[PDB]
Amino acid sequence: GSSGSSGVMVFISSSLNSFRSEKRYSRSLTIAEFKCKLELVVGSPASCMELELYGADDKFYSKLDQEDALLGSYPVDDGCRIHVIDHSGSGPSSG
Repeated sequence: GSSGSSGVMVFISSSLNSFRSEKRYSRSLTIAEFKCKLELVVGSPASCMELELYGADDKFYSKLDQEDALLGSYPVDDGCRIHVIDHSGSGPSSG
């Protein structure tokens, strides 16, 4: 245990995965860092994969390009959807 335990529930997705996943991340997690996480979610490189902030009825809003930004400054919230765009691809190689 340690001081610090809170974040925002977002629905992470990926063209690789059929349905969306249920993960959590602090609003202080820099976009750059945030991806570092997805790296384990999509299993792909965060330096390749892209993030997307979709509204409710899957309605893209903005892109999480800003790496020096903190997860929150954007029009997101615990319940939004984070569609991870697998830029890596993968298929024959690796797998």
